[PDB]
Amino acid sequence: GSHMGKDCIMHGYMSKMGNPFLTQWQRRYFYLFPNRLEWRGEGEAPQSLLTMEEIQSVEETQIKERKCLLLKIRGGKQFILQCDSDPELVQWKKELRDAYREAQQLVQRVPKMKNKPRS
Repeated sequence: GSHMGKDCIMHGYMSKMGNPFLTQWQRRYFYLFPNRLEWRGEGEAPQSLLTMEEIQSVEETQIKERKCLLLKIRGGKQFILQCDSDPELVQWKKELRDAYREAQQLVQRVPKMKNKPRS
């Protein structure tokens, strides 16, 4: 109620993409918001605006010691998180996890066509 919020939580360079064909990753600039999230960089596109109310579960993978991060969407899509920074992604996740979590717990009380005018 107009007291304290959190706009841009974490921003910077974040590589994410590929899944079925993990041969070459791509570094792109993203922005983890309190609900939204911008994804831009090289190439081009008509739009690149997303939120944080879909992801199914965020986690990181390892390989003998360390691999890369992961970002599975509950929509049916998947993404491979990767960065040169250990914390970066780390922090991204922390803020990300919640981003996806909150969105959930926030979209938890979702009536599947009922309304129920009291009873």
